[PDB]
This record gives sequence, structure tokens and C-alpha cells, in this order.
Amino acid sequence: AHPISRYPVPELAALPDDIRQRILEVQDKAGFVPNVFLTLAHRPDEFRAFFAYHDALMLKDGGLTKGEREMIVVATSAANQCLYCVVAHGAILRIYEKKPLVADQVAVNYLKADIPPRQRAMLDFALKVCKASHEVNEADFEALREHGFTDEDAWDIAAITAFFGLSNRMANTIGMRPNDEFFLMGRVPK
Amino acid sequence: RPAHPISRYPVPELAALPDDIRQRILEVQDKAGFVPNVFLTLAHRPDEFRAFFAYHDALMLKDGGLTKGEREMIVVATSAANQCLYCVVAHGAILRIYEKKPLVADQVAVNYLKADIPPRQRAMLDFALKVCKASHEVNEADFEALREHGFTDEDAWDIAAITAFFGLSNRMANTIGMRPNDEFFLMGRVP
Amino acid sequence: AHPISRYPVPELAALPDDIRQRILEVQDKAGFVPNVFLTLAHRPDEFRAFFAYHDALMLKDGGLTKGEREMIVVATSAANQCLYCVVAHGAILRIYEKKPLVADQVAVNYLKADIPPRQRAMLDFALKVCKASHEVNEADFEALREHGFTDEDAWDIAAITAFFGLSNRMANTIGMRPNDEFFLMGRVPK
Amino acid sequence: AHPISRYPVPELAALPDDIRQRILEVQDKAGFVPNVFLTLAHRPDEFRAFFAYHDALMLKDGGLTKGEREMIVVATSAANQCLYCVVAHGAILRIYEKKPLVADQVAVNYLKADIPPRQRAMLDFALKVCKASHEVNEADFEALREHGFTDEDAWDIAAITAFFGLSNRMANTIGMRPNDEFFLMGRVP
Amino acid sequence: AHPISRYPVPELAALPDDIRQRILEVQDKAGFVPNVFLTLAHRPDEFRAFFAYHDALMLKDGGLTKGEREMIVVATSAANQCLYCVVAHGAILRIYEKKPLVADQVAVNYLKADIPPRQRAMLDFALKVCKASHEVNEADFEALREHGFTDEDAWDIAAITAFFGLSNRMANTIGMRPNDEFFLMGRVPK
Amino acid sequence: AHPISRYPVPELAALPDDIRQRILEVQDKAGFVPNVFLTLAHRPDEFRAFFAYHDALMLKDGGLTKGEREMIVVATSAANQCLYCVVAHGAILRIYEKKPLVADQVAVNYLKADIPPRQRAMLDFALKVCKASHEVNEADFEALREHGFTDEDAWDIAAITAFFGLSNRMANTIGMRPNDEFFLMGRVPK
Repeated sequence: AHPISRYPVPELAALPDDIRQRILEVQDKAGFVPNVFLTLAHRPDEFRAFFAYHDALMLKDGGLTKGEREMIVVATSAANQCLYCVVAHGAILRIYEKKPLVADQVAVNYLKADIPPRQRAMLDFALKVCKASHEVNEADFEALREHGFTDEDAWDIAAITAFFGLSNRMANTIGMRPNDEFFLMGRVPK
Repeated sequence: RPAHPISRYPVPELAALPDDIRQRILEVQDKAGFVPNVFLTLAHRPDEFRAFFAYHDALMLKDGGLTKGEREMIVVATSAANQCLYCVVAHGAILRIYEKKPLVADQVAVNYLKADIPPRQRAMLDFALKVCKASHEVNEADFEALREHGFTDEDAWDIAAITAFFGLSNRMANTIGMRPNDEFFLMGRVP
Repeated sequence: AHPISRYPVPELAALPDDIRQRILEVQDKAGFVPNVFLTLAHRPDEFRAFFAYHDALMLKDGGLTKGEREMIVVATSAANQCLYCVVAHGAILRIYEKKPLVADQVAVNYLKADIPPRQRAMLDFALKVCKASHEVNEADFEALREHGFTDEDAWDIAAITAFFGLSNRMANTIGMRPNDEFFLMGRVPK
Repeated sequence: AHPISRYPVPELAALPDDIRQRILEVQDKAGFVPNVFLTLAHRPDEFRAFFAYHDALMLKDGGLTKGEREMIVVATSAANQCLYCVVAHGAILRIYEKKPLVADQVAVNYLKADIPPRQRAMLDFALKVCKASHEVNEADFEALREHGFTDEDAWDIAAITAFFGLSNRMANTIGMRPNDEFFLMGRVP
Repeated sequence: AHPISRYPVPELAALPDDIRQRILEVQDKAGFVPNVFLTLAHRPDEFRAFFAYHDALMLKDGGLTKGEREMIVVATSAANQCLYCVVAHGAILRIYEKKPLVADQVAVNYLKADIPPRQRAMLDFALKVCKASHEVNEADFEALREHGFTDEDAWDIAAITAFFGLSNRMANTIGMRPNDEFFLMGRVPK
Repeated sequence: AHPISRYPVPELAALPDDIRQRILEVQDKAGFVPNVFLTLAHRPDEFRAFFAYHDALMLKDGGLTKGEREMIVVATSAANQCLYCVVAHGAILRIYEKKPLVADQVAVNYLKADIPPRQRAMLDFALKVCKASHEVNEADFEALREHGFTDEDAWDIAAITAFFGLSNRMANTIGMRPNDEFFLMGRVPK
């Protein structure tokens, strides 16, 4: 087995109960524990805040579909050359939208991915928040509204981009390894 | 003198907010004399507010190999690289206060390579900057370099975490037009 | 059926004998025709020279294994954000290496791929020929030689990088589309 | 004499005949042999594939003029800091255009070269293909059309950019040295 | 005390009297001698050429206000990450505009400083000369004219940018330290 | 005849006597007037300080030969893509060095110019001051000392680089044209 982190990966039995429950609850749904859970459990207080933030953005009722949210995470993680997040969320993207080819395209060159203008423009904003938020101006929000987004959708695209930047940096810094399961998941329909 | 807007987004009234959030805002006010705008602007999305400050507290309030000033120093250099006006200005004030060095935050914001800091701290910021702009390139030699200056790998995680979270903060700050309070600009400049 | 080129694509019948002969040869071996053949057959003389150059590099006897050559292609194409070549050779790399996870790693961040230092080094060089060839110097070759390569291997790396650099630009310019087959090919072992 | 490559340079004596032929042919219609032939003759198969592709682009009847083809090479090569190609095709550019100053301009900053907006628009594309092809969209082909180019012309511009990127990377990697003759050629009408 | 330069700082008594008078003139004007004077005096011919040029740009009567000229310096100095110039001219900018916040805003992100569109356009052009002067075209001048800048004002902007680009590089090369006084100057209005 | 500036070029009869004198002294010397003189004449106060700085550096006696000084200008100009300075000073460089090929080499890729390690090392420091002076450190000076350059020689390199970048920006902003004479000058010896 290849190491999943550069840092100590604690034993499920050594972890506090609430952390342990979130990990098991994810194993139940997924069938395995994604390595982000295990690797970030090295620092319990950060694990708690990381997933709290994650949930607040990814589980909320919002203008962005669950698929679109993961698509944001894939395009921005590509930009940061983040192995784990590209691979982990590429799979989920494929599942959530039932499009086996789309995550690959968004990761290699989203400019040429088989997605609609509304989504392309969604990502354009995400890439700007990612690499150059200092230049975010009113024309940027106008561009999103031209496609039916509200400014609250803008905040949403921005917040996902922001938080998965936190996550890409942590994953790259510790060499967080994507589970084998993610590499094939969502590629074969039905 | 009508005040400048602090966000391009709505700012809720302290009264129209959850008591837990209201209490955190009052605790910071009753200890600073004013409410930093990050609390009021993020209070537009209460669940994100709670998750932000909890993450913030986990890194900036823990016991650790980094001093309180050093942690703020990391924020200032990384924020300066992202050209985050709120963060550079807000955390420069706090850096000056913690270090008791009125000049250090401006040096770190403009070019930390010439800041009045020891090579241990310059090394710490070299790493922070790598995580900040090229984390995918982080390797074992980057950890070795920090260790050469007396850091442990647990300290290396603290640096990287702070960089990571304020890269989030920066991005939100910049997207919403988060405006630094007037008090930060002058705070810590007079010994 | 999405289009595979921004330019006209000719009918196999329409093409010269040797071109159709080369295309039939691959149709039979693979069970389909990669789009690169069809889309470049729009300009018969360039097709001829493109594939002659390709064969001279990828079919020669040499110090790089077939899978190492494809590895060079995935890492440099990722650099040029070439959807066609990343996806296409990504599949081919998985076949030759019998490693289903490697092509994704090489395409996203080859610095974290599951490859030995000799292969990392081979890629470090390729990446310099790709993005900064004017800086290539004697110490670059000396670095390779310390990993066991010969100067003739180094040329091979450089040459693959040069040629696929050409291919990336043609692919990208015309929006050459990777075949659906390539996205799953090599991910489930035989 | 300075070395023309960091790699071995075969003797014409020991080369396949078809390769000697094109070298000895160059020696007549030029009086000397550009180092690109001799340096790439180290690998005969690559030599053959390389010149065929070159001839396929540069010698075809097409929408771009001979001089315009060279102008694309000089500008893209200049962007890849390719000493060999900038200098060698700067010369040929001067010979075709009969304009001794144009290559230098195209090499330093084509944006200020003495050329009409049509040729500048063309080179704007060439430089997009050169450094950011993944971003090439319909608006780029539309831009060229406004100056009277067709999409076939765009392909030719892109293919020249693509090929000389190969040529540049090879030059740069082996230290291919421009012949002395190229530095002065075409500077006197 | 911290050294103000990597190089020797000549004593007054040792300097040519004309050079000594400019230094003593500013001592009276400011109440201290900015380290630019003291440190460049190491090379008297250059001190003369330098301050002559400075005065030709910053003392001329012309299109740009005195605060506007300082704004160009701080924003362009911020982009060459010049510690000395950013800090020194930020101080002056605060005084001339009577706006204690505007310098830090211009230094970090002029796009978000409290300045009219005219001043933003001005600095857009300054930053183009500063980082990409080779791309300066007629559309650049056209944009400026829309805000009230003549071609002679555009020259002034470019000229300031260019000269302070020289200044930044000497400051940066020698470690030209800013005077303690500039850090606090202009923050509490008179 | 192509315009030599985007701005007015004054007639020498219309200029101050000292300015007309300098302009006729160079004509005496060169047999033509470099367009830098005529175009900057548009601003006599700046013309004076500009040529006063130029002389302070280019005419001084110091550790750099006259050729090496031009070589710094051509390498750094080239990096600012300054048509005027590259072409003009390339010509001068050919003269001073009696090396017809050397300026082209330095202009395109100095890393491959026919120059010894000492000169390559002087240009490495020049390009650093040119594009990243904020990162100049004690090790860059040490690198120059190993090649025999003194503290004052380093200042000369840094100073020429700084001043010619002011020149590049000004040439670039006004579309300063180089004279037909510089294009062929020095390419043929004796």
C-alpha cells in the first residue's frame, strides 16, 4: 500500500467519537473512507472545521446544482495541479451529472469541455476568483447574470473556489493520495 | 462624512442575527472598540461565518511552534501576494501590535526578503509563499530547509494551514470588496 | 455525435490509397480510428509527414520503453492543455505500463506520479524542452546521465517533446476531439 | 570553427544517398549548407520526416506569401528564443520581402514592425497558437477573416507555428548554430 | 542602527558642495534627509543626473496633479516591490491628497483604492509602461484622453513610470532603506 | 520616410543652444543623428538629465569595458522588447567588440552568445536587476566576485540596467524608431 500522506494517519480507534462517526458514516455511504478524512484527522480541530465548512457549501440549498459545485472544484483544482481534489471530485462530478467524459475535459481544458455557456461562464468566474480575485469587478457579476445567475450564485461559486483552494494547498502540502476507487468511479453508466 | 461601503453584498443588522454570531461580534467589539468588517460582511451567510471563524480559531488560537506574531506575519506576506487589501491592512495592524515593531508589517507586505526579521522567519515565509503559489511543487527538501532553522514538521503544517485558510479568506475578501476598517491603518504604528 | 474537428473531415473513400491504407491498418488493430488520422487527412501532405515523423520517434528501437515515450507525451500535453493528446495517450500509457492510475497522475501533477526517480528526471528534462528549451544546457544532459540515460536517449526525449508540441498545437487549434474509447481504455486490467 | 551542435555531425561521406543528395543540392542553389541539414543528419529518419513536413508547409501553393511564411517563423522563434531559427529565417525573410529591416523588427517586437495590420493580425494568431493554443476560439478565426484571410489560411498559419515550435525546440536543445552567412544575407539590396 | 545601503554612505564634509547643498536643502524642508540622497551620493555624477531628472518630472507645471504623480510612483513601485519607494512616496501621496488611506490601497491593489475612474485609467497606463511598454498602442492613449489626459500628459505618466523604474532598481539592488519617518507621515492629518 | 516618434520632433533651430550643440557633436562623431536625440529633444529638461545620466555611466572609467556595457544594454533591452535600443546598441556592441555576430546572439539568447563565463555572469546579474531587482541578494554579489567583478563593477551593471530600462520604456512608449544606419553598422569589419 502506498502511503496516503506525508504525516501520521491516525487509527480510527484513537480518534474522538464524533470524528469517528463522520468517518464511518462516509464509509457506509461510499463503501470506503476517502483519504481526506483519515489524513486530516491527524489534526482533529482542523478536521472538524474543514468538514463543517465543506458541508456548509456543498450540502446547502442553492442555485448551483450539486454537479456544478463539483465541476467548480475540478476546474480550480486542475489549475492548482492538485492530484487528490481533481481525481476525487472528478468522480463525483461524473456521478452527479451522469456524464463520464466531462470531468476529464474540465480538468485538461474546460474551455473545450462539453458543457453549456452558463456553466462555462460559471467556471470563467471561478478561475478568476482562483488565480486573480484581486481583479474581481462588477462586469464579472454582470457576465454571470447575463446567464441567469443571481449575485448569491456568484457568492456560491466564489466560496467553493475559495474553500477548495484551502483544500488543494493542504492536499498538495501533505501529499494526500486519492483512493483507487475514485479513478474508475462514474466512468461506466447504469 | 458618509461611510464607504464595506461589501458589494448586503450587510445584516447586528440585531437581525443568530445569538451565537451576535455574541462573537460583541465579544470582539467589547475587546477592540469596533467590529472588524470581516465579521459583519460574512454574517450575510451565517453558516459560512460559523465555519470560517471556527477554522480561524483552530489555527490562530492553538498552542504551537509558531508565535502569535509569526502567524500574522504569514498572513501578511501571503495576502500581499494575493493583493488582498482587507487582509494585508487588517493583519498588518495585528502583526505590528504583536511584535511591537511598527515597521515590520509594511516590509513584509512590500518585500519580506528585506524585512527586519531573522533568517528563521525569512525561511518560514519562503515556505508559506511556496504553499501559497506553488503548493503542488512542495517536496521533502522544503521540509528539510525548515528543519535546518529549528522547525519541526508539525510547525511546517501550521505554516501551510495558515497559508491555506487565509488564501480562502483573501479570495472571499477580494470577491465581495471587503473593506478594511479605518482603525487598522494607524494601529500599531506608534510604539 | 459531436464534431471531431473545426475543419472539414474527408471520407475514407475520398482519400489517397496510402492514407486510407494507413487508416485501415489502425482501424483493424484498434477497432476504431483515432480522430487524429481523420482530422489531419484534411491536408494529405501534412498527414503523410506528421505520421512519418511520429513513426520515426515512437516505433524506433531505443532506450526509452514504449510506455516511457507515452509518459513524456502525457506530461508535456498536460503542460499545453491539449485535451486530445492527454486523453488519447493517457489511455495508451495505461495500456503499455499496465498501471491504470499513472496517466492521471502524470497529467495532473507528474511530480506526485507513482514513477521512479529515473522517470521523474526524464520528465523534468522533457518539461524544460517543452517550456524553456532555450535554456537547455550541458548540466541538463549530465542530470539525465546520472540516472542512467545516454545522450541518444536525451535526444529521444527532446524529439518526442518537440513533435508532440507540434501535435498539441494542431489538435488545439482545430479542436481535435478525443475518441470516447480512450477515456476508459486501460483502466480495468485484462 | 565553433561547434555547430552539441551532438555528432556526420560526414556526408557516411550518409544515405538521398540525404547526401539534398545536402549537395543545397550546396548549389546556396553556395553553402545551412547547419540544420548537417545537425539533423545525425538521425536520418528524423531528417527525412522533418524536411518533408517543412516542404509541405513552406513550398505549397497557398494563401500566405513566401515572405509571410518566414515572418511567422521569425516571430514565433523569437518568442522561443531560438538563436538558429530567428537568424536563419530572418535572412530568408529579408531576401523574400526585399526589406532589409523587417526581420529585426519582427524579431524584437513585431508589434512595431513596418507591416500592414493584415500581417500583424496574422502574427497575433501565430503567437496565440505558439504560446496559448488551448485558448484558440472562433473569435480568433473571425479576426483573421476581417483582414481577408480564409480558414484555410488560418490552418497554414497554425501549422507553420506548430512545425517551427518543433524546429525551435530541437535547435535549442542541440545548440544548433546559425551559419555565418545568414547574419549578413539580405541586409544589402 | 540598521544600514541604509549595501554601499558606502559618504559624509557631508566629504561631498562636493553643490551635492551637499541639495542634501542640506531637503534637511530643512523635511527635518531629516531621505536615504535616497545620502545613499546615491556614493556616486556624485549619478546623484546629479538622478535628481535633475526627478525635478524635471515632479516639479514641472503640467497635466498631472502633484498627488497624481506620487500615485504613479507608489503603484509602479509596488509592482517592482520596491520597499524604499513604496514607503517614501506613499508618505508623500498621503500628504498631497490629504487622504491617509489611499497610499496603502494603491500599494496593495489600486483597482480598489478610493480614487476616481480618471486616476484608475491613469494607473492602468502606468502599469502597462511599467511591465509591458512594448505593447503600448494608440488605443492606450485614446483611453487616457477620455479622462482628460492629453498626449503631453500621457508622456508625463510614462516618463514618471520609466524614471521610477530606474529608481526602484537602484534601491532594490543596494538595499536602500526607507526612513523611519515615512512610515507614520501623513496618517494623522494636520 | 517613416515617423521616428509618435510625438513632435523639434527642428534643431528651435532648440536651446546646448541641446543643439550636443546634437551636432554626435553628428560630427557619427555622421548622422541617432533618433534618441531628436525625439527626446521634445522635452529639453528631460533630454538634459537623460544624457547626463547616460554619460555618467557609459563614459566613466571603471571595471567594465565599453563593449561589455553595450552588451548589458542589448541583453536587457531585448528582454523589454525595445526595438530602438536593441538595434542601436547592438550596432555599437558590434563596433566596440569587433564581433559582427555577437549582438544578434545576445539579443536572441545570451545563454548561447560567443562570450566567456565572466560576461555571461555579468548578464545574469543584469537580467536579475532588470526583471527581479527585489530579489537581489548577497549571493548574486558573491557570484560576481568569483568572476572577478568588484562591488563597484556590480553597481555599474545594476546602474546601466536601471537606466536603460528607463530608456526602453520611453523608446517603447513613443515608438522611437532606430535609424537605418544601426541595422548594418559593424556587420562588416575594416
